Amino acid sequence: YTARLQMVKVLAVLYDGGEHAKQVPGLLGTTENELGLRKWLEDQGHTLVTTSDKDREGSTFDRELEDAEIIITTPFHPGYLTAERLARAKKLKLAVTAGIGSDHVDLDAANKTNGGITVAEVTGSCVVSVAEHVVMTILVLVRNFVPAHEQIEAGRWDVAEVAKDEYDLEGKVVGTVGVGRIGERVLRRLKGFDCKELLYYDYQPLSPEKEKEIGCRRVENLEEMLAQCDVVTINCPLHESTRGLFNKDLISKMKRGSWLVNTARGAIVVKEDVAEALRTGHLRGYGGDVWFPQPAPADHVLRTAKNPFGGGNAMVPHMSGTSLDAQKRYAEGVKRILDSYLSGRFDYRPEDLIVHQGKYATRAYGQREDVKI
Amino acid sequence: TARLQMVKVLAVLYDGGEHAKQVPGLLGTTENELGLRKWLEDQGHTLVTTSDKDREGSTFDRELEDAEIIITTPFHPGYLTAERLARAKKLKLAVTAGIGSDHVDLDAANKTNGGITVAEVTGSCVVSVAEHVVMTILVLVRNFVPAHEQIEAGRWDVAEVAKDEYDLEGKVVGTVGVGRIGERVLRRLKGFDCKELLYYDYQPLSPEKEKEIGCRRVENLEEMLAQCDVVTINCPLHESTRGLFNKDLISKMKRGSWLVNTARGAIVVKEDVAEALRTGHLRGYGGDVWFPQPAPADHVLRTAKNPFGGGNAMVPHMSGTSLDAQKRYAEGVKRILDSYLSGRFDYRPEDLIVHQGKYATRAYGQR
Ligand SMILES: NC(=O)C1=CN([C@@H]2O[C@H](COP(=O)(O)OP(=O)(O)OC[C@H]3O[C@@H](n4cnc5c(N)ncnc54)[C@H](O)[C@@H]3O)[C@@H](O)[C@H]2O)C=CC1
Ligand SMILES: NC(=O)C1=CN([C@@H]2O[C@H](COP(=O)(O)OP(=O)(O)OC[C@H]3O[C@@H](n4cnc5c(N)ncnc54)[C@H](O)[C@@H]3O)[C@@H](O)[C@H]2O)C=CC1
Repeated sequence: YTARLQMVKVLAVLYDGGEHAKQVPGLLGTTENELGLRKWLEDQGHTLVTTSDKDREGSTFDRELEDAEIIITTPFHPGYLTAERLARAKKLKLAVTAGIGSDHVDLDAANKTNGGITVAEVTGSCVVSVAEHVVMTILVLVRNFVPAHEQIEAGRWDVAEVAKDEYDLEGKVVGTVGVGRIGERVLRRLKGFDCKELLYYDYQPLSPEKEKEIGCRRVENLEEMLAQCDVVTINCPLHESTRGLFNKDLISKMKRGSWLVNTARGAIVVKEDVAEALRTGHLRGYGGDVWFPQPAPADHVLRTAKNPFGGGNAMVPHMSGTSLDAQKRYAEGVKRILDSYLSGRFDYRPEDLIVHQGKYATRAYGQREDVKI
Repeated sequence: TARLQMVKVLAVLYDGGEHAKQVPGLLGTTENELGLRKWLEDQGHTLVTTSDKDREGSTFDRELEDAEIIITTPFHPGYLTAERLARAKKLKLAVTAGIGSDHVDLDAANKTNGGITVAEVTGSCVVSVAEHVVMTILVLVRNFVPAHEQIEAGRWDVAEVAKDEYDLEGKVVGTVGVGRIGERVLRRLKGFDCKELLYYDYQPLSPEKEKEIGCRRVENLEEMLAQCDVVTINCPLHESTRGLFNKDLISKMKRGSWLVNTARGAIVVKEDVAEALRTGHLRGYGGDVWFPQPAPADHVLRTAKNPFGGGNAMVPHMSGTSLDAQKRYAEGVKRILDSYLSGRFDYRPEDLIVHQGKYATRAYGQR
């Protein structure tokens, strides 16, 4: 016997589904459907407050976080837990990410907050979804789909106009920054396309057995990998050493006319340096689903920046990790993490923990001293 | 062997305009002529190239009357109708710069000038297309197009586009045709962990390839359609595939399924695809092929949508004319021309569609 925790205040910050969340009940991660948690929490005597109002001065988020014991966020509409907000979150013990990537929490501040809060996410819930979105985005860019589709819809016909930037993925070199759950799954899906080579850069390598099974090669230096690739995909977390990593200087190490894909986090790239590299034709293409901040401001430059030929943009809202198949998995995973806390067992899956008991509980947010697994 | 002399070659290709000068790799254009001009002229042959192929009294219609070799390309097809073949008094060889020779009336070709040779560059485009299929499948399944439009219009609503966003993992994909393209489609889908990979073809894969790829042969086309989330069409256009994907056959697909067609436009009935999208029987349709080509400016599949404003991943006929493919089919056309002009007639058998008055392929129907 362990005594369950009692009358726990849960705050969820999710995106509004409006009428969509009634047309399609599969939109679990919405303010309407509340990850299917409400009855489950209420039957135990806990309380749930859900909001999408998270950015403005005096937001519902800012009011409710002051006495929430558990805060659920979602990367697709992230309640930013800044040092200022954590300092006001007097009751906070557990911050759960409905999805993957907890960089919208100040993790260093979380470690110094209320004796060190637990920051957990649903590891593996979104990873296939994102890896497929990567391969899709790589092909969309390489085969110059977007301007071709626009030509059709506008009632025009000019095959040369869009074939002149159309390549095959076969015989191209593809590198991944990060070979964790997503980066390894990207390479697994690119195996069948007979790329000239599959490269990776990561301070946590694949086993030799997995390198030969997939057919990929570890590059020890990031700039040396960029110089060899036709395609680069970013699949690492956002932490101090990856914030603004893809600046003008690093992008200039990519090949002229290369393709860049970023489904990881917006703030890993410098948005003005991506736009200038596309506009001068150093990049042929940029695409992905992640932005900083989110929601992306209406005038964000990567909404509309193009290569010199009028193509090269394959951006979408932050959706790959919130496909209807991913939402079923991270909704179930959030309930599992909540049960670990509310039971008083604190029997978390170790791979779900980002920070815990005042220390980083992961090796994936930078190379660290003081990592306790 | 005595070489043939002073041969009149006619090429019907697409115009590259300024594009074919920005990008010299656009070989399959009227500007760059597949890199053939000097090669032909140094042998004493002549080349006439045009993109003018549709109107009454077109350059094509004038020049085909005494052309001995006609080069066409599927991306801008000189239609060799029975009427035109009847006037092509000197025609001996029709070469397709790419793959798919259905723009030639092959039955008429067999009865023309003692049976003309119709050859194409087998294998030149097949990876290109297979990549384009998987791309199109992901674009539809993941609801990319309206999501990209939302971003470019300065809007932000994740639910609006996530409500029709699925993963390809755990879906059933079926190919109509498991030849060079359909087999390469399944080889690219293997790493996505689909629930099952199916095929329908009267020429099966070997057991060893079924086990290696991890796919299953379905004996009946309608029974395969009933089991699939996604359907891709990878067969040639011939009498038994023309209008195959009509309302009755599409109604055997699952409600909310996705249909890809990189094969040939005329294999689908365009009004029946548009109606199935309109009512939500299909979630999506996409591909690069149309009938006729150029696609009329009002073709219904330019603008047909699902009930949510998505589900259209159409492009012009480009997948087989990627810059990597053009290098391969340009080299292949030169090889086929050398077989004829040398007087050896030593064609690769797999390049032959009709020859010596007979079909030379099993892939244009069971004969
Ligand atoms: N677009 C979307 O919806 C989603 C995006 N994400 C993002 O993807 C990131 C990675 O996800 P997973 O692969 O599941 O996590 P993971 O923890 O399994 O793998 C990440 C890898 O990145 C490596 N890494 C860290 N810093 C790096 C550096 N400077 N250079 C190279 N590699 C570095 C780590 O060592 C680790 O092997 C997430 O942290 C999140 O930011 C994940 C899921 C949803
Ligand atoms: N979008 C593009 O740029 C391109 C499109 N294509 C088209 O795709 C077609 C196929 O290309 P490949 O795979 O290289 O040809 P292939 O000849 O290697 O294979 C075609 C397969 O279709 C099968 N087939 C014929 N009728 C069928 C039916 N009713 N049902 C099921 N399967 C049937 C054949 O038995 C054969 O196995 C070409 O004939 C051409 O129309 C190919 C290249 C370029």
